[PDB]
Parts: sequence; C-alpha cells; structure tokens
Amino acid sequence: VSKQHKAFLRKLYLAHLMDDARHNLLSLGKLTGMPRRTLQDAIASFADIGIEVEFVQDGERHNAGYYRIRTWGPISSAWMDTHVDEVKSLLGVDDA
Amino acid sequence: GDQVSKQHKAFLRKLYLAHLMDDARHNLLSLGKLTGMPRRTLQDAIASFADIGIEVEFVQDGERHNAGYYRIRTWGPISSAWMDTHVDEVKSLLGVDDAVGQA
Repeated sequence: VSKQHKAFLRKLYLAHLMDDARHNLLSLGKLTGMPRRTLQDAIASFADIGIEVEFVQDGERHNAGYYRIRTWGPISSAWMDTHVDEVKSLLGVDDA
Repeated sequence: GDQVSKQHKAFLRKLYLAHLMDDARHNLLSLGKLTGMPRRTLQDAIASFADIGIEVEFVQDGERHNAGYYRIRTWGPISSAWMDTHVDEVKSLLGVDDAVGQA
C-alpha cells in the first residue's frame, strides 16, 4: 500500500473515530498514538477528499470541544465500518 | 481557479473519470476525445485509482481482437451515487471540454 493510499486510509480512519465518539486532538492522540502534527494535517486535508468537518464547543464556550463530520460527501462511511480491522493494522495504530 | 485546491482537483478528476467509465465503455482514446485531457493525464489518473480504493480493470473480448475498455471492479470507499448528483459542478471545475464541440 502506497504513501498516498496510506495517507488516504488515515483520513477515513480518523473520520470513523470522529463519527462514533466525540473526539478532539488530545483524545485522538491518546487513542491513535499519532502526534498532534499528523492529526492536524490529516484533519486539514479532509476537504481534499470531500469530508466536511466542524469543530464544536459547548454554548458557554468553556469546554475543549469535539470534531463532527458534517458530511462524508463522496466517501462511504458504511465501507469504513466493514473494514475497520484491516485499516487498523495497515496504519499501525497504537493506544494508551 | 480560486475554487478548489490542486489536490482536491486531482481527486475529483479520478471520480469524474470513474463516473464516465461506469456509464459507458471507454478506453484512453475515447476518454481523450471526450474530455480533452491528454493521454498521460489519463494514464496517471487511472494509475492512481488504487490510491483511493477504486479497482479498475481493462477488459477485452475473448478473441482479443477488439480494443478493450475500462471497467470499475469495485468503487470501494467511494460513493458512485455522489458523483451522479455533482456531475455538472465537477465537470466545470475540471475544465472538461468535449473536444468535438470546440473544433
């Protein structure tokens, strides 16, 4: 699997984590082992594959916030549900 | 122009080709005359479908005398229905010109 296909599966994997649980850079960091840098670039590049992401805070604007997938666009969120396990290793994801 | 990034433009190119290939039998020569993209842009785009999980095959008749055509083996993580909805929009951004209409 190529550096671009790796990079691609990464985005779909992060998108998947963000879809089933409220996560921010810190939580994604503790869950995936990826450093803040990688996570931000990954997030910053979601638009390049049609995934629109929002960053949401509580009304009083005192919490650390979470990411929300506004739309998956051309990406099938179903597909990722089926191949979570394959992608897990192919990317080398770690944990607390 | 200011619309989308180069990276995003390149992605929509792959989805657009895949859409074209899925609705009619095409090869490099047919894709070239219809879209205006030169042969290398086509080979390279097709070469990178695997990067986004689209498996494409090139198929011929059994006697292998006819010119082949591309077929999408699987769209994988890509939603084909999405392009259906955004074709006009995407075609504009990519600057696709039906070469026969310009001449």
